[PDB]
Amino acid sequence: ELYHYQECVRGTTVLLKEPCSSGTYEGNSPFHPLADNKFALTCFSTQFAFACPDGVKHVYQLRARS
Repeated sequence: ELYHYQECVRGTTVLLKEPCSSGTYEGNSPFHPLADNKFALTCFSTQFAFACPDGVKHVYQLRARS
């Protein structure tokens, strides 16, 4: 269960690398995949998760600042 943390500016987009190829995503907003195995999303204080095939649950938490 590898945790993540990051601070972003409110409104601005945030692109991040996928912790695994496929896996299953679970968050409070739709999953926006892009090329080169990346996913983007809007900045807002929140937490989501990825379940990867290797058995590692990648938890993500974003903190929004103005």
